[PDB]
Amino acid sequence: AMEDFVRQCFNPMIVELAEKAMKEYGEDPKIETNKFAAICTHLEVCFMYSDFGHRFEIIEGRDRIMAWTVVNSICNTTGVEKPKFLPDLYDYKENRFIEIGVTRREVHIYYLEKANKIKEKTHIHIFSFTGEEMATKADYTLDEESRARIKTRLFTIRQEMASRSLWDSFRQSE
Ligand SMILES: O=C(O)/C(O)=C/C(=O)[C@]1(Cc2ccc(Cl)cc2)CCCN(S(=O)(=O)Cc2ccccc2)C1
Ligand SMILES: [Mn+2]
Ligand SMILES: [Mn+2]
Repeated sequence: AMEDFVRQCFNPMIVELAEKAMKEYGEDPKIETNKFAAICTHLEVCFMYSDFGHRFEIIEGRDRIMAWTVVNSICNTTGVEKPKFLPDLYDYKENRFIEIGVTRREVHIYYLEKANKIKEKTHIHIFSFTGEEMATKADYTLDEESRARIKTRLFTIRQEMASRSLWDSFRQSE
């Protein structure tokens, strides 16, 4: 059962935030179990990305109002243009917002989908469960070790799902 997998694979904080995000956005984690797993995974990557730095402000994982309050605050103190859509992080070193993508498909495919969706100051960084990444301008932002740890965690999630015969379902759900 994917729902039970998610509850054993991710730390309690992450699972809580994923459940809250789903309800805030209408969804039931008991039904949309692949989505529930994807949201946890994406949350964890965002937190790991941010912990590898206080270089980053984490925007993902906050309730909508707080997320926009933070984004507004950053825009007001940097003059960086306000994004049309909530991004995932702000990079205080490069002074740009970052959109983090996690895909079960090819990274170039998901990159295009994201870049098309969001539109040009927001830096995009895409990770696969295959150790692939693609980023705006091939600027991967983090050092090699930080990206390697993210890649390892994603691949580990995939294999833990594969252990329980849940990977194939999860992969086709995107
Ligand atoms: O696709 C991403 O890489 C990504 O960063 C997605 C997001 O930020 C989502 C996350 C989300 C998805 C589904 C659900 Cl049910 C809830 C939240 C989905 C896109 C829209 N937004 S959102 O624009 O940030 C609005 C939001 C904020 C907080 C909680 C719920 C909703 C939240
Ligand atoms: Mn997001
Ligand atoms: Mn994202």
